[PDB]
Order: sequence, then C-alpha cells, then structure tokens
Amino acid sequence: HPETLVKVKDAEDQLGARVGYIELDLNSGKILESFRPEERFPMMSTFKVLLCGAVLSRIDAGQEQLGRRIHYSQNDLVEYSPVTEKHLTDGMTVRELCSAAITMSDNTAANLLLTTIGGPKELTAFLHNMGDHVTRLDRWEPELNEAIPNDERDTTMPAAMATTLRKLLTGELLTLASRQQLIDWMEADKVAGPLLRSALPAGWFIADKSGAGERGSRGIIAALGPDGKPSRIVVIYTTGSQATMDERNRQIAEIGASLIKHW
Repeated sequence: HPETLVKVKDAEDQLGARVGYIELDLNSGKILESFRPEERFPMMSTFKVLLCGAVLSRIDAGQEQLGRRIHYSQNDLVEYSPVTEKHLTDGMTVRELCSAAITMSDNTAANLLLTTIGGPKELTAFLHNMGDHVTRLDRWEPELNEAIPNDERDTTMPAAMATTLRKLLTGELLTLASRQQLIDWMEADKVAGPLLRSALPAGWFIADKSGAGERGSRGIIAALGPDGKPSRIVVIYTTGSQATMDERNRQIAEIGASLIKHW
C-alpha cells in the first residue's frame, strides 16, 4: 500500500540509513509493495532460516537425521549462544540446533549446523541450486555480521530473500513435513518481540526470524496473515544507522503497524 511506502521512507529519515522492503503474496509470489528490492543488505541471523532449510533438504534426501546428537566443546562457543552454552556435556540433536538457531538466534547452533553441510559455500551452493543466484554466505558466526559498507559478503536482496523464503515454505523444494517444521520453528521465534510481532494483533499468524549486526544492521523475514494463517511474506533490512537498538526496533514495528493497517 502507498501509505506503507510512506512509512518505509520515513524510517530511512529516522534511522539515517537505507531500508529495503518487500511484500509478496504467499500464494501467487506477486510483489505487492517494494522499496530498494534489488539492493544488497547484510542478512545477519536471517540466514539461519535458509541454513535450516538446507538441513531439512538433506533430511528429505536421506543425508541427515533430526535425531542425530552432536557433541562440541568450550572452544566452539561464540558470542550469543544462550542454548548451546548449556549443553557442553550432553550435546544437542540437529532438531534442537535448528530450534536454537531459529527460535533463539543461537550463533554456535548456526556454526555447528554450517559444519554439518560443509560450511558457508555449501549453503550458497544450496541457494544457487534452488535458483537464488544473489543470496550468498561467505563467513561463520560472528564475522558474517560485520556489515562493511559495499561488501557483498553475507548479503541478500529483499526480493531474492522473499522469493527464497516463499520457495522454502510453500514449494515442492522441501517435503510437506519439512515445510511444516521450518514454519513451526519460525512461528516459535522468541527474540523478535519488539519488531513485527509488537504491531501484530491477536488472531494473526506470524512466523519470522530477526537479525542484528554491526553498523546498525537490523532485519526481519516473516510469513504472516490474518485469521491464524500466513498469506504474505515481508522482508525488511536496514544497515548503516547510528540509531539505538530501541529506535531501529521502533521503526520496523511502525512499518509493521502500517502494513497491518493497510492490509
């Protein structure tokens, strides 16, 4: 809706940073609204959805099991590992690592899952093979969040990320059981409270994944809609702002309030 595009441009003014935005129809894949849809932004933790999509693909192909238990050590732990730091002695299943990567944005969980598939270049190969020639992961947690201006490492475009999420959640790319598990993890997201969720009324469905990185990098990818069912994909990225985490959260929430108002 044009009023949401007015709020996105307002967000750019308030953050002194570029904001990338796209709304897709979840059913048709048609673009409903966009701003800087083909400009590159750091993915930050939004890649953790794509990573668990790669993992589910392997499970579907008989190359991985949700139930396989992975043991790791003190020196695997990176910054912001709220689940993985508690399981040094017992390890975690692939299921638990995907839950921790998507629902809690656990960085060590993402690194351990990247190791299962052969690292960032294999996630990029997975994305290439499903027809996304833009989205690329180059680095591990936490360096992938560096958000150096004009650096194309660890980036996507709003339009590419939206299309890729739609193909993961509704395509034939994953089995019905894998699609359902990926959206169930995103629906259980615990760390996106101050973003689209804070504008979302009771009765609406949202499955999302947030991102934060350096240089004011902030983003969210979501499948949402009224009446307890997703019907649209929303992707919001920003990078370059000096604004506080609270101000970046408020701008994304206000884009959310406008998207809901003008649904």
